Amino acid sequence: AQRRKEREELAQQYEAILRECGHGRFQWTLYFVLGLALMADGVEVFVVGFVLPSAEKDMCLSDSNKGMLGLIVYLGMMVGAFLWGGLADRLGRRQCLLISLSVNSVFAFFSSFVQGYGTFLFCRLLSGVGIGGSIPIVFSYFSEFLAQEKRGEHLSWLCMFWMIGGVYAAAMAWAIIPHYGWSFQFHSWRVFVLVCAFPSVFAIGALTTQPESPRFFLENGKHDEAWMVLKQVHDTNMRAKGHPERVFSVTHIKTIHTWYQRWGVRALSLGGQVWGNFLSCFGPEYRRITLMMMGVWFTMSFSYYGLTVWFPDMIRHLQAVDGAYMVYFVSFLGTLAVLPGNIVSALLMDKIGRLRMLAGSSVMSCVSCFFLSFGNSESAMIALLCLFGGVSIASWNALDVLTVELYPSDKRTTAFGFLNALCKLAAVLGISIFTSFVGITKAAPILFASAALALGSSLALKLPETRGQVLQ
Ligand SMILES: Cc1cnccc1CN1C[C@@H](c2cc(F)c(F)c(F)c2)CC1=O
Repeated sequence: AQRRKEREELAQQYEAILRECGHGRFQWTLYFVLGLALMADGVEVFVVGFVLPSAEKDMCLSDSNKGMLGLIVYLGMMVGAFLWGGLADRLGRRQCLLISLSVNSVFAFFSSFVQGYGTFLFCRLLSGVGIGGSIPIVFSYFSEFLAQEKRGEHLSWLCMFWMIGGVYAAAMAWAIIPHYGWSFQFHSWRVFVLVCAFPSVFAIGALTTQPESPRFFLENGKHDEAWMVLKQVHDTNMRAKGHPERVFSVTHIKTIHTWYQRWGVRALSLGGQVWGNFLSCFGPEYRRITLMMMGVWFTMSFSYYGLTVWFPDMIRHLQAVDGAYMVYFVSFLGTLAVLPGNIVSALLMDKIGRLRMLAGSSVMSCVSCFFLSFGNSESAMIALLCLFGGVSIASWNALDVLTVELYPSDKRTTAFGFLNALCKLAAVLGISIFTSFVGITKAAPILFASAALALGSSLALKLPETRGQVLQ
């Protein structure tokens, strides 16, 4: 009972300090810096989903190897999400984000020069492992600098960079891969892979300049470092707004108080702490919340990734009844249609609340998925896919905000990483099942996705409201 009281007091004082610091130049600079990593994650997702399964350039593997090539990377993303989310609660958000981005960059760079299918598979798997940790770390890292007044809108604006990365990867694919003349053992897919690694390098370079989260310092006994970071934030914000004469008034902050053999014992202790943090998410205080979160994350991920592999095959069926450029253009349109949903969700998140956003978006996504069964031509299918994505992204934004706000700071990245790993597993399962339903029928995939979305909405209706409360 003592620890909960002390952490509530710390949360109240931290909210007061953030109100004193204000929102301004520092927050937007960090926003762009973390948006770079989100863009890197979007680029990785596009590459894995479209060009990675040897569309035309590689063609050095069997069809079974083509299917495995993507799913193993999704499994690596799941593993990396869990690992880096767990480690971020013990080592820090900035440290683990830097390590994961470095691993992703190194192995993405390595995969460009390898001359073998096995080595390419290994490098892409480890790149996925490195990149899987971005979202859970980034969202918590940015949330730990935001006051409660407009926290939801600021968190929702962060989702634009995933779409930006998808667009960047689509344009680079469109420009590079068809130009086979750029080959010099070397081909154009290697140039594309090399170019796709630039956003991660830029993210690392920018992130080197930003400080560690002061909330992590306060939760771990490092009062002075947190005070220095908060004073830096306050000074930057006040100098930007034209009041450099103002003095940071905070004095004291509530604080929650061979070599390889030592490496081994340290690793064992760290793994034990991570496992304890994971198991504490199923305790009596959080078990019901965690179970409801698992259902909403799983059903939404299962439906989206199931439809997005079913959709291109259905277009191919329509084209039979009626080029890589069409693939690039369709992927670009599908990722571009997300923008209005992101804008509207960012503008309405704090006005109407996370719960109403999630419920309405889930209902609209289910309705649009059911409407997908009425497709009769390529153009109508493209429009319906754009509509579905635009109406569905808002549920993902609201779920990000809820996951950020539903867990305490000492387990936030662990819970987020577990949920993101569950999402990657759901993506794997949905891709496998909807590929197993390639031509057997048409009603069944649509019905399955609609039922999953309805179950997700039903579970989302039962979540608690976190709006208007200090960040626990
Ligand atoms: C931002 C984010 C937050 N949490 C977990 C994962 C992510 C990244 N996303 C976005 C999701 C998405 C939803 C849509 F409806 C679309 F139309 C679309 F193109 C993409 C799927 C994914 O991988």
